[PDB]
Amino acid sequence: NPEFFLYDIFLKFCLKYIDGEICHDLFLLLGKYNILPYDTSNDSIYACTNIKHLDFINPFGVAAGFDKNGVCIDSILKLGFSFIEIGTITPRGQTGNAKPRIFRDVESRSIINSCGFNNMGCDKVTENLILFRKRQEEDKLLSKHIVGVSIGKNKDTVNIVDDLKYCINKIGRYADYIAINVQEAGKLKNIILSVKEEIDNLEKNNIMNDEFLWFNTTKKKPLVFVKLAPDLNQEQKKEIADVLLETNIDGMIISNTTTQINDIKSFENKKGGVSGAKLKDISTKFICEMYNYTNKQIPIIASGGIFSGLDALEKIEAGASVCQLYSCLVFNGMKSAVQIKRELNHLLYQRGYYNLKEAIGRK
Ligand SMILES: Cc1cc2nc3c(=O)[nH]c(=O)nc-3n(C[C@H](O)[C@H](O)[C@H](O)COP(=O)(O)O)c2cc1C
Ligand SMILES: Cc1cc(N[C@H]2CCc3ccc(Br)cc3C2)n2nc(C(C)(F)F)nc2n1
Ligand SMILES: CCCCCCCCCCCC[N+](C)(C)[O-]
Ligand SMILES: O=C(O)c1cc(=O)[nH]c(=O)[nH]1
Repeated sequence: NPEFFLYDIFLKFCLKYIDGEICHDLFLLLGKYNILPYDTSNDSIYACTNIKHLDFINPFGVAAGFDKNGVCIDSILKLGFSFIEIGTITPRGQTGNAKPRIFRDVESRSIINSCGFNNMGCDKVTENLILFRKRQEEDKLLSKHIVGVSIGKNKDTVNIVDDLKYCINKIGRYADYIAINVQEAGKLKNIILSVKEEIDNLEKNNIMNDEFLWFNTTKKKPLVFVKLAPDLNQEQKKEIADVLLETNIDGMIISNTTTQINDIKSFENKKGGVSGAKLKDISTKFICEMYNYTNKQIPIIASGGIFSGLDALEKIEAGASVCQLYSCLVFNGMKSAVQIKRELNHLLYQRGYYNLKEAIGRK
């Protein structure tokens, strides 16, 4: 379509000449003004998926760090994504590290960043999410679309559990799921359990029925996911895997950015974590490991170097039930969701899968 094509041209221009974070904020602004294209197509009923009772109309969403402050949830979802993870948010606002703090490498389709958890803080973002939830009631294209919220600690926190607790008390009512982003097995167990308790306490301390308590999509309490970084050793992964089973966690997001990459020349003297195509193989391997160490009792959300339908099926066959995009949107533009959904549908057919669910963990 011409709407997608025109923006993809503008994107490639922007990619060549303009600073990354400036580009990002610009396009976010365009989304806020609601002048980005829509994908109004019906998603294949065979590519639908779920994390327990949380149902996704298709297997592609947008990862955390893209719309940190939830300023244009509508427009991003309407590009064809089934869900978005806003945040990571913190209890108080943070400016993050010094700019410029994000850099791309087009030929390797990789990104490096050291943002330092810049965000408007839980109060403001909660206000933004509420406004979205009200629009969602009115907007036909937002029905059954999921919004998760990634929460983290402040830069100089007094207590991590209390930081996450503050966020949950503020924004939990409006979230379909919560992503814990922070890592010793002992500390993690405490963190995970406190989060579950505080979510359960929202149900308790309210006199309203669920239909009027959970102002979200599921009309139930938010699930609890945890997001893991790829830079762990095997003993660390096994220990974590146990805690996630002990705590009965609803899902795990595999994975965040890596520091193990150094063969990107333009990133030679650059500081931060890498994402994009170079993270793909590392991330896929991580999924297989945690899918095994866990005995497949914890659903997985895939993240890392997913650009194509082919890339998607790898993550799924490794154990993932859903996929998150970020770098793809930077390098492929507005068509990312429309394209990847089409490719995965073709692939699931040619490979002789009846539906997507059948392909999870096959390899
Ligand atoms: C600029 C930037 C900001 C990010 N911010 C967050 C964040 O706030 N919270 C989080 O969990 N992950 C964050 N991430 C990691 C992404 O959510 C994602 O896990 C990672 O980029 C791998 O996906 P990709 O290879 O498709 O880009 C960020 C990544 C980038 C590049
Ligand atoms: C040219 C261009 C663009 C870009 N993001 C865009 C992607 C496409 C898109 C679509 C809808 C909405 Br709403 C928002 C955005 C943000 N980025 N992001 C970075 C980085 C590495 F994060 F800095 N560089 C970029 N360069
Ligand atoms: C030279 C500028 C290139 C961008 C093209 C701008 C026109 C796009 C119009 C999209 C319509 C938005 N929508 C779907 C909400 O109507
Ligand atoms: O905000 C950031 O700097 C950030 C957070 C995160 O979780 N992952 C990442 O790569 N960057």
